[PDB]
Amino acid sequence: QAITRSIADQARTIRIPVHMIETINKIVRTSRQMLHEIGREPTPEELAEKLAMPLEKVR
DNA sequence: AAAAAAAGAGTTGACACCCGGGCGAATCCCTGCTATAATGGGAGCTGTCACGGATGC
Repeated sequence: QAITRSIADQARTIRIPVHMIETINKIVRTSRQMLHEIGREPTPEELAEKLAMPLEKVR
């Protein structure tokens, strides 16, 4: 926890909250999984319904 | 020879409105807490000299 909580604050070079970075990681993971087990590339339209988030937020 | 008014000023009410300041509500950032066992690290030159200087017995 100490190594992961501090790596996302100083190494990023810009102020990025923890929830933002965790959402980015989850989105990247789900996008990679969908691109690997669904088709050629996951579109941002279906990423909102897959994660149950608004389109303006995922965009 | 005389003698009053469209403008020119001056206001007086009458809206049209346009950001400001609150009331909300909806939502960001921080911080800590997770209980099987985790126990010393990965590049990098190394195919230029030559000078001019800094350590050692």
